[PDB]
Amino acid sequence: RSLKRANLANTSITCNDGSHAGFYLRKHPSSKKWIVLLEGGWHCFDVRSCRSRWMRLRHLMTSSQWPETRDVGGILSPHPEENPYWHNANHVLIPYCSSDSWSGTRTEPDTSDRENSWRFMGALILRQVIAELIPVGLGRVPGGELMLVGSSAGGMGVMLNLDRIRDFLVNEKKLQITVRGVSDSGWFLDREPYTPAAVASNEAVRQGWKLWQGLLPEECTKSYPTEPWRCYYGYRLYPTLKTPLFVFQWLFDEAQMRVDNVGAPVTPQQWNYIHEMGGALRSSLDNVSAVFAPSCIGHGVLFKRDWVNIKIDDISLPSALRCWEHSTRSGLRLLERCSWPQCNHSCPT
Amino acid sequence: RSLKRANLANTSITCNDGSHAGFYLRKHPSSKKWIVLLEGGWHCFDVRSCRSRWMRLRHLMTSSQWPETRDVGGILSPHPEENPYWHNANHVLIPYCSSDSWSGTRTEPDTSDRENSWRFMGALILRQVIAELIPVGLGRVPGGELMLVGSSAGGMGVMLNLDRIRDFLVNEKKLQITVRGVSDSGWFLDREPYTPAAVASNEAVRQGWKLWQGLLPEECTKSYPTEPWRCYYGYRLYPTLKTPLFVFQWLFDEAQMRVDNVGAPVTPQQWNYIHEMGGALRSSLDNVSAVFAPSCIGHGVLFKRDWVNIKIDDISLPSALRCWEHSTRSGNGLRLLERCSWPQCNHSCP
Ligand SMILES: *[C@@H]1O[C@H](CO)[C@@H](O)[C@H](O)[C@H]1NC(C)=O
Ligand SMILES: *[C@@H]1O[C@H](CO)[C@@H](O)[C@H](O)[C@H]1NC(C)=O
Repeated sequence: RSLKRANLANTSITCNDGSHAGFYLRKHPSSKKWIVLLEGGWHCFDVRSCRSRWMRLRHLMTSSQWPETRDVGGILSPHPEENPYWHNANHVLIPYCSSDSWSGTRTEPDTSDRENSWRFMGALILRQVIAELIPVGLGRVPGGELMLVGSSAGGMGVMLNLDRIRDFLVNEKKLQITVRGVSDSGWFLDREPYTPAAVASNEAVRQGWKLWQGLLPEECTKSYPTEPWRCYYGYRLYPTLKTPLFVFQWLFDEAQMRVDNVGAPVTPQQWNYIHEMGGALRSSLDNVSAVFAPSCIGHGVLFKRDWVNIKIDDISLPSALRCWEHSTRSGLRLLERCSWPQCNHSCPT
Repeated sequence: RSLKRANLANTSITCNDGSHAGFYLRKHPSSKKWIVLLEGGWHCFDVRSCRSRWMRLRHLMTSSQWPETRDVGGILSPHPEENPYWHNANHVLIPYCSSDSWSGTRTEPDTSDRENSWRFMGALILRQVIAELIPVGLGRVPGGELMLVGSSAGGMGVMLNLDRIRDFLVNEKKLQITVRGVSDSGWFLDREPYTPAAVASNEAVRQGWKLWQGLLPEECTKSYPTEPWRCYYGYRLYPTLKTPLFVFQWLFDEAQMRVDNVGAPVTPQQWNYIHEMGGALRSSLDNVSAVFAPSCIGHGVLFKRDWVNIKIDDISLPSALRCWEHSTRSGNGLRLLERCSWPQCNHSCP
């Protein structure tokens, strides 16, 4: 049966347009394990991008179109064939309606522009959802677990908020619970674009950070006192992250191709750029302890039925995630050993 | 379909009585992975014990009672529910008919006594089976794998022979194959018994070594040149073992209780001895990289249907073995020892 819509008790926590935020829940009768998944879908960082987003992707800026139930595959599927190790866990979906990579703390619209009217509350939404799971069972029985997982902007969202959420549950609330995070397709790089963009990658990030009042991890901003927004990049944040984080990243990630302004690749120049992009991604993952990085073009995987089919060295993604789970109960570096696009026989399409 | 009996091409490789050795096979049409399971069943170490074994356990000294097929559960089951990760591998069973912990090389009876007719060829049987799997497909396609696994005396057999077999396949034959070992209930301790035994452990061990002409790994025997038979103990051999080895051991192992001469426990004194034996086993596993050691009374696990049900920290044995397999895929770990210390404190004990 489906994930059912739920409300937040604090009605001041809202989506971009002021509609109330919320989540979807499928409670399991006896599990003490919880999978909380953050949806993604880019972001907006100024008046023009946010107007375009409202016109083209309205459902990401409001809860007014949310249905009463949702069905999500992959790691939130209740079917053992599709979700071999977490089918019988408590499942939570948090829709993305804040356009701020789950970092925003801006309760009222920016004073700078009285014409920029959007609320950016992503960080406060996540914190409120985790708070509302507690009276519904999260951490109630000692020995329980929380895996906080996210795709795309949700993957960033996990990285940004993981240590805070862990500290809230374990230190503030005194729960006897193991917390871990998974970032799927949220590991982005700032690098020279294929051709010059309308605005520098880093310039959009800085503007967003200001507009959203982005809440960034304290340990990471200490390393970047003059440019704290560098902490939106996973490879910059990772060295000071204390809580276990599994990283899934397609080596030829389609969102990174859009960031790098490659275009739909139809020339050898574009393809060579993509080949090199893959190598840069691979290098950027050098210090990650638990990584699953196939040589395929894609974006997102954790909500997809075919997540069970992607394999590296004949090890499936759910199998790798399960082995990471075992090893962090108090990891595997699976990066493709061939370097070129679609050299993995199990690539989806 | 069952595991089907196969013969060896070399007819000098025999069971204790001189009957021909062999193995059972279930070839999978596609897989490049092989599970090779060594059966156990104690050993005999002198004339008297071998005579008793012939009379009480004859099937362990001969192939004359072997059936044409065998069905073995656990890691050799072809059913996914029973064997979630290896149901679709090639499977091989090597029956135990040499009574020498898979270590013997005595090809000809000790001529000094004509009523001692026994051949002890366990190390030679294993080597030959492996050699004979090559034309059948072992390591034929690059990228394949061998998991050499063993219970009881077979667990010891794996530990004794693993580096040799890996060297044979990878170096001698140049196969592009990843080799790993598993010892189930093969990790024994020489400790003071609950009450003194008629024969003392290290005495039996030394006698068996001589009688079997036991073949021991060189890197271990260097450390014990005066007493190479010390290398029959897992904790002594482990430090110099190069190949990945997963150790399953029940912390209240029944064979250890038999060697320690506790008797069927019906008194607090016996139970307190058993409790401390578990503590000693636990402690002997201190340096082992990949271990699954539940607080349960038992002996053997890999051939059992219920192997899927034993859990430590909610991690099943097959799931731990699979994670070790992933983590050792380059030929280089989860230490799951029970967190409570007392007999049957695990809710999943069989
Ligand atoms: C509700 O949320 C708003 C915005 O985060 C916060 O300012 C306020 O303190 C919260 N109210 C309560 C009662 O927690
Ligand atoms: C067969 O094995 C026997 C006993 O180990 C050995 O002596 C002999 O050389 C072997 N014969 C072969 C390989 O032809």
